[PDB]
Amino acid sequence: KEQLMDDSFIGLTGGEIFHEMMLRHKVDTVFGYAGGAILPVFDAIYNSDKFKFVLPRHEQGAGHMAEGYARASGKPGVVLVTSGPGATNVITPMADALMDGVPLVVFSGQVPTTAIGTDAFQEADIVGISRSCTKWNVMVKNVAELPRRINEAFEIATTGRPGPVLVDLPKDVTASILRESIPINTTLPSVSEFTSEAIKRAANILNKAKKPIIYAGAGILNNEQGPKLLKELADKANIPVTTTLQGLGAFDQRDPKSLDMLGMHGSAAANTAIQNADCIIALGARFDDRVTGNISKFAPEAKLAASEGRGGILHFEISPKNINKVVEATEAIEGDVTANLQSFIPLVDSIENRPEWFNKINEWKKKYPYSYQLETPGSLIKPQTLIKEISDQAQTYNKEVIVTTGVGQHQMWAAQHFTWTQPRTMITSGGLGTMGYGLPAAIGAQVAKPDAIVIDIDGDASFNMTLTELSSAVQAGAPIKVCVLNNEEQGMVTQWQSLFYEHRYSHTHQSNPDFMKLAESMNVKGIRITNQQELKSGVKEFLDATEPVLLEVIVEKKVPVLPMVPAGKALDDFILWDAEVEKQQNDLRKERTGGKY
Amino acid sequence: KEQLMDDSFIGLTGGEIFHEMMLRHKVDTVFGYAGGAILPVFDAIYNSDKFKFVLPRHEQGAGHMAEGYARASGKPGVVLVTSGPGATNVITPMADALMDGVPLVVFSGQVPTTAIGTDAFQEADIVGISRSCTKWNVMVKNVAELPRRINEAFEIATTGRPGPVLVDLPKDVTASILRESIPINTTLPSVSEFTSEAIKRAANILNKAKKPIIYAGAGILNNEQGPKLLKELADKANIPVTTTLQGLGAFDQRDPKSLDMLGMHGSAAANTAIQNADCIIALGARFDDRVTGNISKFAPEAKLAASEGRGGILHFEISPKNINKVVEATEAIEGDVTANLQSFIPLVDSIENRPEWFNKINEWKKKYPYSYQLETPGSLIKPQTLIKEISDQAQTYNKEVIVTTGVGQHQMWAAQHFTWTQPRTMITSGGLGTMGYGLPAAIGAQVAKPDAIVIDIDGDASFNMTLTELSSAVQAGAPIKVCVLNNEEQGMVTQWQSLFYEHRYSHTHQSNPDFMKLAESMNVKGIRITNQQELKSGVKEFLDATEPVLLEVIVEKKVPVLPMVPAGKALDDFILWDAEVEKQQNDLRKERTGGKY
Amino acid sequence: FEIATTGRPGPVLVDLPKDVTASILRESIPINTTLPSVSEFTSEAIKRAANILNKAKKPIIYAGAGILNNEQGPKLLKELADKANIPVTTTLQGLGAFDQRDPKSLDMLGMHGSAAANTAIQNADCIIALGARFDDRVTGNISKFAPEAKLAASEGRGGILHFEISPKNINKVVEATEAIEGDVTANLQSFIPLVDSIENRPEWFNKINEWKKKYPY
Ligand SMILES: Cc1cc2nc3c(=O)[nH]c(=O)nc-3n(C[C@H](O)[C@H](O)[C@H](O)COP(=O)(O)OP(=O)(O)OC[C@H]3O[C@@H](n4cnc5c(N)ncnc54)[C@H](O)[C@@H]3O)c2cc1C
Ligand SMILES: Cc1cc2nc3c(=O)[nH]c(=O)nc-3n(C[C@H](O)[C@H](O)[C@H](O)COP(=O)(O)OP(=O)(O)OC[C@H]3O[C@@H](n4cnc5c(N)ncnc54)[C@H](O)[C@@H]3O)c2cc1C
Ligand SMILES: Cc1cc2nc3c(=O)[nH]c(=O)nc-3n(C[C@H](O)[C@H](O)[C@H](O)COP(=O)(O)OP(=O)(O)OC[C@H]3O[C@@H](n4cnc5c(N)ncnc54)[C@H](O)[C@@H]3O)c2cc1C
Ligand SMILES: C/C(=C(/S)CCOP(=O)(O)OP(=O)(O)O)N(C=O)Cc1cnc(C)nc1N
Ligand SMILES: C/C(=C(/S)CCOP(=O)(O)OP(=O)(O)O)N(C=O)Cc1cnc(C)nc1N
Ligand SMILES: CCOC(=O)c1ccccc1S(=O)(=O)NC(=O)Nc1nc(Cl)cc(OC)n1
Ligand SMILES: CCOC(=O)c1ccccc1S(=O)(=O)NC(=O)Nc1nc(Cl)cc(OC)n1
Ligand SMILES: [K+]
Ligand SMILES: [K+]
Ligand SMILES: [Mg+2]
Ligand SMILES: [Mg+2]
Repeated sequence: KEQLMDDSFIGLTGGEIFHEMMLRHKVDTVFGYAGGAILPVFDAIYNSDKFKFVLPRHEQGAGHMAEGYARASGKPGVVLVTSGPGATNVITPMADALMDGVPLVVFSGQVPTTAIGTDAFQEADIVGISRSCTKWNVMVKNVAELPRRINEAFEIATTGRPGPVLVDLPKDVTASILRESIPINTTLPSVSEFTSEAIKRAANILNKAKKPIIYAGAGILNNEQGPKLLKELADKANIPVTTTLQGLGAFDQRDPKSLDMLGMHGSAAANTAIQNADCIIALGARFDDRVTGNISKFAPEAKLAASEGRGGILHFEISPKNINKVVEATEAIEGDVTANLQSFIPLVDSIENRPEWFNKINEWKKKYPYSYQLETPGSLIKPQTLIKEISDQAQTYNKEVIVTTGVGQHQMWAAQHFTWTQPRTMITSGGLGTMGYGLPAAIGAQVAKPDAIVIDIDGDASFNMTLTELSSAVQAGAPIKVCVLNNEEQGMVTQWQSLFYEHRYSHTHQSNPDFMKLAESMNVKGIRITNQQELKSGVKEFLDATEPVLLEVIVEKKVPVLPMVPAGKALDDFILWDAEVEKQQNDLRKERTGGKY
Repeated sequence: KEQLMDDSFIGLTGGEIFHEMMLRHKVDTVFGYAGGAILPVFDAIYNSDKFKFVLPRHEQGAGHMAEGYARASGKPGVVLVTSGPGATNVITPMADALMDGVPLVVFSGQVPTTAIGTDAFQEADIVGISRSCTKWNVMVKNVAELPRRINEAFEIATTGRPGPVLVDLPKDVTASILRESIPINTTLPSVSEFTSEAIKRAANILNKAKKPIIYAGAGILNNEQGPKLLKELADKANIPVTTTLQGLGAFDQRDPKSLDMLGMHGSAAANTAIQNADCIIALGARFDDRVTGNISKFAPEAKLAASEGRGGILHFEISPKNINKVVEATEAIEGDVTANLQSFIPLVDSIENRPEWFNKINEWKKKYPYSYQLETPGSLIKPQTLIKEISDQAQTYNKEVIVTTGVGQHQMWAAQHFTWTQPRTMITSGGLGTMGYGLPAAIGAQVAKPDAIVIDIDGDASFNMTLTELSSAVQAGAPIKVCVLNNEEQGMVTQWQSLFYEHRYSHTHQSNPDFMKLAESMNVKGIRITNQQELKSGVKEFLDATEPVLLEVIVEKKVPVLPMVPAGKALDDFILWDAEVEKQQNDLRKERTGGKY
Repeated sequence: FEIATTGRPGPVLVDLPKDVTASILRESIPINTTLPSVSEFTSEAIKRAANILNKAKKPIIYAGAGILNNEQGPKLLKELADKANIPVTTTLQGLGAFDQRDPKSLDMLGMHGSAAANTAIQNADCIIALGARFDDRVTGNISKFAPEAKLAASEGRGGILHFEISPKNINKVVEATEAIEGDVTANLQSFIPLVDSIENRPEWFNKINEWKKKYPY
């Protein structure tokens, strides 16, 4: 009885209890910003030596920083903000975290319980507003339930498909003192036969397959053994591997079995292979609409195989909501993909060779490289070339390399032209696609991994969204490396306007600040590369820097990302790069715009 | 029949119909930012000469710009953004607009109807998320109902208490073409006996009053004749006038009847007067908790008068929700306050003199000025003095002067020390209290009033939130004037930490960029005032500038805003400025922080 | 009234505060409010659906409540079944849409439906779904539903042709080979003239008649 109750927190404020529970959940970093409603918590964590506190310039920054932290570390990112505008400012990061499966634990101050529902000073209905962009939220109503609500939040955030949760903290609750004992369980943090039979059935299906392919995504990264078991499966059964944008780094792209990224802007080889495979092994990926192309025309050969009892789609997925949501799984294997792979692989027949299949695959890889128009004398640097340069030079340091991005063409080129080899090194906003993500994510990732090289490959329009957080990087002691691909345009949107709206560029050219004077004002090192001859040495100075650094690179404008699967088209119905076509496109654009673009 | 149907829109896309309806609603300005889902609308408004388009750097900027535009102009502010993160980025401005009664019409792109509910690319449930921070929202489901939904949005935004609405626009709807005729009514924009009796009763109550006071707020500004009728009432019945923060400018503060601002940081004279009045005439104000002080102790004399049938509270309010929400109205007069004043005033007895009442009031004004510690030799500029300087010099131009603010101490000092004389010249975030509001609001206000002087009185922490929008001011041709009060602290929060948390400054000092190099990078004129001797000439250069200009002023740190009604205290239980107390506070702060602050 | 009766019909509620219904109208109102009330994409889908049916060797009509939401519904259902010589099964809610005395009638399908109807749908190469939503009382185990029609779809010689008015119910339970959006009766008027008349299906109807004989209630 007395063994089941705890009185060790009696006499503490809600704020102090918060502090203690952070410690018990092994929180080493908090991202946040103060305000009137959250002052009792800020008073309790005053000069704490138990975790690092990171102060942004804007709560959106705190949110994206916590996301970057979470994706780099595999731990939940913790956010601490005030009521009202402090809390509504974290909504985009929460929606972002939900779409990309990021464990985010948001604590928001709230007006006193006696003031809730009165349209009080700095009162927002954050529980109502954040409901659709969290896995779960709650408003703590008294200090006695505060430890329990904190436990539940961390548990929900990190289990199933990871995602954001919000915990609302009324000021009178965090200021109040615990006077009663509480269940000791609340003061501490934390294979079905049906699934076993599904695994056996899945193995038998794969053991019949003649053209298998692994389609791997973010879920394989949610276990340290994930990439290891993926490689073990691919080696044993001799299977080519393609990944999503969010799966980049799960498989060593230097391996001959690597088909690179699939999808709208993925490799035409990967896209061809998945459209011709008789068995698709989907490992922690959700068949997003950037990946599948036209859904009714997706994976024709695997559907045929399924109907003929010799193949199909084997879906390893932890969230039942995402099983049979987009495409029918021939076998659904529910639970953690890594754990289920341990049971799967020993049932899978070892295969030495697949001559006809790998002959096709090798032929496809050869005819479908990421081709583009190279520099010519006097031309600007091509964005594709810049990415290759950064990738090549970065690999030569004896440090881990982590990449974050903004959203747009630069993001796709980063995905295509880097060589991905390590897990949790691509940190990018994929589901929601939030411009401005790049810089604060890099800061969060850098705090999680102080010895890593962290590179933010950013667009000029994206960078403009959140560039005030440069000051935050300095104050946090985070030596991030920001590379702005300055094409002086919202390139991804102008690409669509070029292609579908006859070169009518409607409000897609924002004016840029002087990025070198900007960096100087922020106390950050600045480097500007303006021509081909400065590329190599400029990138080296960038990577050699031991302080926060902003590199601006002037790059070619009005260049499309290719290959491209246009909306409505089958995954293997792609547009490929062609030199003559690009030249004609340039002439057309010039004529139509009176030579303006 | 054919007279009631319209076919003039047949053949147009949803995007083109949007364009036409903007014209019909007399929209002259749109604030927005492009994206994939909203491209059919952006294509339709391409090179439109029918309205000015303003491009921010961040959709939060668009939102606050539209708010500034709306408050300066009295027209709805129109926002046009894309799906997903474009739309979630407008949530803080929407919550802001709701709390402050600002007519905001937000149009957000959405993924095609065929993709909704699939966790699609850049899909957010913005209708669900924005529900609690809009008056009303809707998702348009086909092009035939688009004109009707646009009409409803503008109508709801601008009637009753004005507020934000959101209209969600699926891409396939805006791309689709109208093939059918629609009701011609949808293609065009738009005194009860009970209230009449209430007015008569209210007049009889006022005609008995011996200590009346007018408590006027934002609602009086929602009609051009508002301030005129307020003055007519105050003159005829000889009544002193106090206003809220949001009512500043409704009454000429140079008039002897002016009691200035009431509330937490309002004049102790105004606060004393309302606590002693036997009749309170509340004109378009909602008894917010920043104004009332301790509610149970609010307006004792008016409650007594009500019980004795010789006075009370007469509440002129347009929204039934806000009648009898906080305090009981003796008489509730529902509807537009200006219209109801036209019926009220002729029933009100003219009064020539109130010797005993105005003797008290004049005595109170004399003993309760906005006192503070003046500069001393070698000291930094006092923030209160800076505000007075700007106010005095700005009044000497032959132009309208509009002021926006950030949120914090600078905001309160701006409210106190400017002399307010004209309606719609205070544009400040009061209900939600959003830091970062100042700069984009100024841009919106400047676009609404191209011939006005627009001054953003901003805090350094507030300015950091949204400083990227400096580029937007330049690209928009908006010659705003930004004054950053640089105390190198989140002053309002450090004031509370000084007073209630024993000078424990927990994470309330963010590092600032070099504001002069920042302005230079943004192509904005920069002025820095660092000492008392530069104050006058620096402010003159600031106001004489004919281009966007950023003025940084180094001001005294750790100075409290006074007077102050602390939480829980009655409105007339205020802290006043005292020179000796300030000195002791300084010594205490110095000792406790080891001389750090 | 408009929302209740259009799309898939359904319930609506209108809440009427007492002071509103007691109050008197003092102002004029838009005269429109005082009175009650084929896409190329769908046309192409219909043509494609017809071509699919014209290849079919074991077709079956699966008809439900939606066919009853137009007076001409049952008429056009019968016209289609006669012209292309197709056996007809219905849901519980579709009962009465087709004359069960007709030799083409397979009776009700589903959990407690005719084993003949259930056998027939599991063996059909083309399923014409007319105003029915593939409810879980009807489909049985979903992954094992309509094996022959899925095979036919993959081999480009059949599949599921779904005539449905509510987009929410298209591709909700089973993937439609062709989705024909809108009122099923109206879309049948466009569909039937593109459909090849068939006089006999000896092997198919031999199976069907055998199934009806061995599976009475
Ligand atoms: C401009 C732009 C273009 C894009 N184009 C492409 C493109 O061409 N190709 C591409 O791939 N992406 C592209 N995307 C990104 C795309 O939108 C998606 O974000 C991405 O494809 C999702 O990848 P994912 O399924 O691996 O990750 P997620 O979206 O996170 O899905 C992971 C799945 O695995 C499950 N899971 C999680 N944990 C586990 C576990 N422990 N065990 C089992 N299952 C688990 C999850 O529940 C979920 O169903 C683009 C994005 C942008 C902004
Ligand atoms: C740091 C800080 C300190 C603050 N301290 C103070 C302070 O000391 N003093 C102070 O006053 N404020 C203060 N505030 C601001 C305060 O929070 C409120 O925002 C403000 O008092 C509201 O003023 P209001 O009632 O006039 O405007 P609103 O909040 O807009 O309320 C207007 C009312 O009038 C009604 N109305 C609207 N239109 C009409 C119409 N046509 N006819 C009739 N009625 C209509 C509305 O429905 C509403 O009920 C502070 C804000 C901050 C950020
Ligand atoms: C104890 C019990 C046992 C049951 N067992 C069975 C069983 O064995 N067999 C069986 O069939 N049912 C059974 N049911 C009933 C079953 O649950 C469903 O209610 C029924 O099958 C639904 O039939 P339906 O699809 O035709 O009608 P609905 O549920 O109404 O679906 C009609 C579909 O047609 C669409 N539609 C509507 N109007 C139009 C239009 N104008 N044009 C095009 N489309 C339109 C609708 O949007 C909808 O998708 C049972 C019920 C109970 C209580
Ligand atoms: C406008 C836009 C995009 S991606 C513009 C991208 O601009 P930039 O950073 O210069 O990248 P790029 O030139 O290398 O392509 N959007 C599409 O994704 C819409 C969008 C709009 N707003 C936000 C916050 N996020 C978004 N993704
Ligand atoms: C932190 C804070 C405030 S007001 C800090 C204000 O900083 P600053 O701009 O330098 O003004 P000041 O020094 O003249 O007072 N908050 C209280 O209102 C909390 C807050 C936090 N975040 C947002 C977006 N808005 C807020 N109001
Ligand atoms: C800003 C948070 O405000 C509140 O929490 C709040 C809201 C409504 C009623 C009472 C309070 S309170 O009395 O419990 N707390 C405050 O009012 N705090 C407060 N903090 C700061 Cl830094 C400033 C301020 O008024 C400007 N008020
Ligand atoms: C970004 C908006 O995306 C959508 O609207 C969207 C979402 C899900 C499915 C189909 C579409 S769509 O086919 O109707 N439109 C697009 O996919 N548009 C699109 N626009 C840009 Cl500028 C980029 C892009 O992919 C990167 N996609
Ligand atoms: K690569
Ligand atoms: K004043
Ligand atoms: Mg760009
Ligand atoms: Mg400050």
